[PDB]
Amino acid sequence: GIALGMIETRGLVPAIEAADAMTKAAEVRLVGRQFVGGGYVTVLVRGETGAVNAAVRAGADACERVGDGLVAAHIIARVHSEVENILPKAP
Amino acid sequence: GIALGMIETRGLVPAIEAADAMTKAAEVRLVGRQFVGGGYVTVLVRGETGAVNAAVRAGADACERVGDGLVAAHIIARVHSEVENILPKAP
Amino acid sequence: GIALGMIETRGLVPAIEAADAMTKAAEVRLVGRQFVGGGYVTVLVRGETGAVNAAVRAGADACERVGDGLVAAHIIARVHSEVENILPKAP
Amino acid sequence: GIALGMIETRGLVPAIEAADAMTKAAEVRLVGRQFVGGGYVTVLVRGETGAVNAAVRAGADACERVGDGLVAAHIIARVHSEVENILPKAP
Amino acid sequence: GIALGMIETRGLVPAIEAADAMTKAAEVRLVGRQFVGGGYVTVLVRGETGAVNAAVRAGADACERVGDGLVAAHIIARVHSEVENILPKAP
Amino acid sequence: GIALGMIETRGLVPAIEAADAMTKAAEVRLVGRQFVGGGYVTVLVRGETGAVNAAVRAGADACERVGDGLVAAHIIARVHSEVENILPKAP
Repeated sequence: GIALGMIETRGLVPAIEAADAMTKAAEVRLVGRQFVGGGYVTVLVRGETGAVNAAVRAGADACERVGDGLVAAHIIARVHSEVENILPKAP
Repeated sequence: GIALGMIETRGLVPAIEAADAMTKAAEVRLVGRQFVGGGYVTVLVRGETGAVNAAVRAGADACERVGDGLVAAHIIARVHSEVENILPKAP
Repeated sequence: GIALGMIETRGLVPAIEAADAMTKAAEVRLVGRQFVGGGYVTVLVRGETGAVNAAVRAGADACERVGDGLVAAHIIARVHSEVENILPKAP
Repeated sequence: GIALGMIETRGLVPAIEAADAMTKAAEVRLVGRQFVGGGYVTVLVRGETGAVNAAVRAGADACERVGDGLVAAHIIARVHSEVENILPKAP
Repeated sequence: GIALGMIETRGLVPAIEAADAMTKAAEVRLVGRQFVGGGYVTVLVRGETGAVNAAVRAGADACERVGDGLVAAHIIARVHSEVENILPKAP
Repeated sequence: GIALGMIETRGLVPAIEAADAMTKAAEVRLVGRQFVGGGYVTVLVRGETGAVNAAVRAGADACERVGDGLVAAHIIARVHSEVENILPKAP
């Protein structure tokens, strides 16, 4: 599956719980954890459409109350192939 | 084409949704995704003048409500040769 | 043990006092100290479930009044295998 | 010419338009684009005194309305030779 | 001596005066100067307990009025050996 | 001489104008320009005690109205040998 799920948080601790809740929620693979600058952290997962939708909803609910909380939660079920050049394949 | 499109966001998730909307909207290549410092991210595209105009406006409309949102959307249809030395050629 | 403890602070001094209180409070190993960006720091410990619970609560109580203070204190007693790829094994 | 022109902005997008407006305004060479930290970006040009004065005035006017806008615009027509050791020669 | 002293400041200038006041105040060795992110800077010294206590008190008083001032001032007279893996030995 | 002068600013443009005013004001060498994190920049000079005093006060008066301005201006006429290990010798 090539659908993409993304959760952005303030700090690394909410991000690490988001990643746990996502990967326990459905069959998805964790491809990236990016320190964006100025406090933001983003975790990326790939999998099938049904799986990525459940994973992102679970991560969003689990990290909102942790540390400085949630920034963004977002799905793109089929990115353009051009966007693959800025998406990591391994953490 | 050598027209330049650029979109700056707060955080990485609005920038990836910006990159996706831009490349599906017209024939543009993604030449870079830059971590600016302090939370800003900038995505950059190249192509013919009309393609880049259609691309930039679609990415702005798409990322506006994603995460912490949109900072800038802007076009330079023919940069001076000088500026090419600070523009990346692939991301 | 493979339970995970995490404490996020504003600045490096509250995080080192957090690491000290955590490791003296129960049998946990210090696997990482991460400079997150924008001032956040995160310290991470591993061990059995009860050791990590006692560790995390002691570090929170210790760093709360140090410097700019505590951001998050949180435990994941069995992370998914997926998340292991973004957790450091030594600092 | 060895006079120096400098424009500092919030974000990379206003900086890239500043560089375009400067180099289209008079004969100057673009020597640097620096990510300062915490959002600031600085572009540096060199050339003759008359040229650097026109270039900086044009860049300042062109970038004020772009993204998060302008921070500083400044000329030094002849830096001390000691200052050359912190001025880049190539972008 | 293995006791640890720590001073965190906003900016590098208050940190450099803190380090001067600490090392002139008692026999301590300067082991680290860390750029934490988002403006914070931390200086670390080691020595005996009596020496580290005088050093930190002097540094704290000397840097409060310099630049953007003091963030934290803190002693741990005997860190756990696990914490040694995140403490530098040389600046 | 081994007296130390230091000026901290918000952004890179006020710091370069600070470096220029300092080196033209008396016989001082520029030993470093440090990107601190979060937007702060620090420039550092060495020389005899009177040269460094004249240098520092001139740089403060010059950069005050440039960009986001001046954070600190400060002199240490004889640092302890300990601190030399965190001071750069050339920029």
